[PDB]
Amino acid sequence: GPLGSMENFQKVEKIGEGTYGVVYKARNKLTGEVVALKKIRLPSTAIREISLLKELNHPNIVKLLDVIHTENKLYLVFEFLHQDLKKFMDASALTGIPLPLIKSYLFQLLQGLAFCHSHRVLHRDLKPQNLLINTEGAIKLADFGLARAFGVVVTLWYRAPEILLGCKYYSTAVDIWSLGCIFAEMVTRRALFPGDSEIDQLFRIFRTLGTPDEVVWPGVTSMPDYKPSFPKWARQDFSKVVPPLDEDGRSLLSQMLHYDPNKRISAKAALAHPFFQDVTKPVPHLRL
Ligand SMILES: CCS(=O)(=O)N1CCC(NC(=O)c2[nH]ncc2NC(=O)c2c(F)ccc(C3CCOCC3)c2F)CC1
Repeated sequence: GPLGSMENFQKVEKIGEGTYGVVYKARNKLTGEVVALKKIRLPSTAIREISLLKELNHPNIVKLLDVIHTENKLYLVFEFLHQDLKKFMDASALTGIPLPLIKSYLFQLLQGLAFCHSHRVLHRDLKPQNLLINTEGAIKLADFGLARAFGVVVTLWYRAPEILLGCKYYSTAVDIWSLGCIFAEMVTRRALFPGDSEIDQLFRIFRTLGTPDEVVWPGVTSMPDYKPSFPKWARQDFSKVVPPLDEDGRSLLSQMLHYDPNKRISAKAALAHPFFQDVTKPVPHLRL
């Protein structure tokens, strides 16, 4: 659209770029605020979707402050946070993130998800780099994926099996799956399912959880991309998958990784799991 609408913002650094667009750190020249700017290069559905997201205000969701259309670009102004979970896990890789902080982050993300999901809002794209942390121990959901993307990276590792099997109308359960994969990664300091193609992702899931069938996932053999020629792997023990997670955490993770989206635990039920009886909010050691 029109010109000059972004002149109030001074870009201070390009944080990254990719399939999502470009992310900048910026300063409002008139108010002095430090914000993140997302730039999308150039849709009625997306306007409605983005408008609803601006109304979703929750401690564990990165606040979307403004939406500005200028030239061939759409800019989204977000509250700034200084670090993502990927960098924090890398920085913690020698010692591990202490379990109380893992549990705090997992709890808070389930709160954010239960809130989104109660509004029928899906994130769709959860991974460590979509999770931002601050010095006060908060963690926040960032860069929600829309039902219809728009605009002119091995983002497979956290994708739910129903997406890989061609489900067109998937559910909030896909976010619970992704968060389970992130939970396991925080505990073990390795990606749970580090696939490098859609089929390698699916087959890594199958080799660990067992090839799904109609007993554990009714309807699976009818899904658009299921092939009867899928190899039949046996399931392994969770004691092998995420050691040394205690049995409360293994139990919760098992429910987050159910094949059947009808059986996979909801964010709301997950908040009640006994793993969270002793949840606290620790302060992370954050180097900025
Ligand atoms: C070594 C890097 S860092 O750990 O030091 N760090 C320093 C700077 C930090 N802050 C922010 O980006 C930030 N603050 N408020 C909002 C916000 N971003 C976003 O809201 C955001 C976006 F609009 C589009 C795409 C992505 C991800 C980009 C990566 O791919 C997955 C999607 C986003 F996050 C994050 C990382």
